[PDB]
Amino acid sequence: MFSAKKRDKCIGEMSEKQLDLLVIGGGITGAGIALDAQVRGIQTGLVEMNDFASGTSSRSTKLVHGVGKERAIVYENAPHVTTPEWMLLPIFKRYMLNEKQTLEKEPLLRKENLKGGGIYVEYRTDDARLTLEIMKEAVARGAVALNYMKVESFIYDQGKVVGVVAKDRLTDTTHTIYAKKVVNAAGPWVDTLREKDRSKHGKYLKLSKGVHLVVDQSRFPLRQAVYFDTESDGRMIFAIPREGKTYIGTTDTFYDKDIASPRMTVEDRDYILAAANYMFPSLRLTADDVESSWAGLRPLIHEDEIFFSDSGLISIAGGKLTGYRKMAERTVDAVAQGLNVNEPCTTAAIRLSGGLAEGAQGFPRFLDEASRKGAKLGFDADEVRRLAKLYGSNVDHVLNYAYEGKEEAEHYGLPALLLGQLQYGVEQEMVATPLDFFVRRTGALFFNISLVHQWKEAVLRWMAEEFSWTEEEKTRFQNELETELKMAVDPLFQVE
Ligand SMILES: Cc1cc2nc3c(=O)[nH]c(=O)nc-3n(C[C@H](O)[C@H](O)[C@H](O)COP(=O)(O)OP(=O)(O)OC[C@H]3O[C@@H](n4cnc5c(N)ncnc54)[C@H](O)[C@@H]3O)c2cc1C
Repeated sequence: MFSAKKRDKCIGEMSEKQLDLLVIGGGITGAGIALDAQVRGIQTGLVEMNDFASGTSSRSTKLVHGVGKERAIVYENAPHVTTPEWMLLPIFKRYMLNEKQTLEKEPLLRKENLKGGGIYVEYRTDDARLTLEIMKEAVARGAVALNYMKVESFIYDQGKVVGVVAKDRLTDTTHTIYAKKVVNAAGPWVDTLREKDRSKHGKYLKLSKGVHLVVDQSRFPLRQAVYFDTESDGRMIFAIPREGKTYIGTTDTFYDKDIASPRMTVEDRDYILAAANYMFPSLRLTADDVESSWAGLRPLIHEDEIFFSDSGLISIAGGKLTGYRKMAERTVDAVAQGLNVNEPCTTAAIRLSGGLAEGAQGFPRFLDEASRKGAKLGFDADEVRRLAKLYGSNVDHVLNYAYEGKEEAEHYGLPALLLGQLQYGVEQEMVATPLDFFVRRTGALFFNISLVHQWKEAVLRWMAEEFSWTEEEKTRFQNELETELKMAVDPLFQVE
């Protein structure tokens, strides 16, 4: 089905049945359109150049901003992806807090001039898993999707776009896909597809880079997330606690290089650590405290719109995380308009992949339950609990593979529970790369980079076997992962 071992059966599956809609982009937006369109009867296909969420949808600060109602919808439909937590906004010269109280919330805050603060609740999500769960739900309802399929050229007929040309980045082959409507939800790449349609006119895009560093909690012991100012600068910064770590706020610099390879520079790092130390003088945050980091590209219109060409291509310059749903409904409104569909948007009711029927409230009982069910399979109750939180109701699936592969796992010298996450990833999360698993299905590259160092050998060895990789594939797929691991910590690591 949605496995990375059936790609050929999935390529010739959408290049056979004529598609009503084909969307370019596996971002939160592409997945968003894919799901909505699919749940209205518009048979949709989706093509993602690299990995689902591999673009900017995996490089945000991961905050679902509150819009208030929309933030709920998201939470209730997938409580394991988003979780509300407290945010602490210090004050210098909802709950209104004075100085002593503020210091009591975060006893690490700068004392000098602290007048107080306000603490409120904010929903923290998993941009990559969110993107994915929308994808999995879309596919589950009839949508066909493929990562590592790159649209390199458009197909026209009587002046109109009727299909794309996609190159399978994993096998290097090319294919043709036809669709009644073609949406371009390519994020910061939108204009490239607009050039391949020769319609990049008027309002074009200008890119802006932002970076996040990640230090270990022991070295930045935040009680709850804090939203603070900067010394000189003029901007604000987000220090967020997660999985025993604290990833610190964002930078803002112009960007016009390669849209697929932005990363942390020495300026970026020295800028985040600087401010962080300004706000928390107790810490002596140096370049050796950062154990990981990431860069992302944010597009801005020059001279949340939607573009229409003379060929009929629909581009989504918007690209919203917090507002992805209405954004999708709006986009599908246009598609449905064109293909003429008398079907209402009811996506705010659709639970996402792994979402509980009971919605948020029902999740505690859910973990207590899944924790006990996993234990009866001879697994650590706390371990499965954490996996339940990760995978949502889909834990059963990972608990099945994990169960079934106790022998395989031993032979491959890796914990059964980890082997379960892999088979699920390959067979039901369309994982075809080690990078897919370590950075997007688990987020380990960012939040537990030592874990990927520990298991990169054993994992590559297994995948090599699971996919019948050649020497070139095994070696390449190993350099790809090794490369990112290097860029994650070292800003001087030179490529090529
Ligand atoms: C520093 C920073 C901080 C941020 N903070 C927040 C925040 O606090 N809250 C918030 O809500 N959002 C935040 N965001 C970002 C916002 O969430 C995203 O911009 C928005 O969700 C992105 O929609 P994206 O889905 O357009 O589609 P994208 O994710 O940009 O689509 C990416 C995909 O398009 C694919 N693609 C490109 N070209 C082709 C092609 N020719 N063929 C096939 N596939 C192709 C790429 O391979 C890639 O996988 C932040 C961003 C940055 C950079």
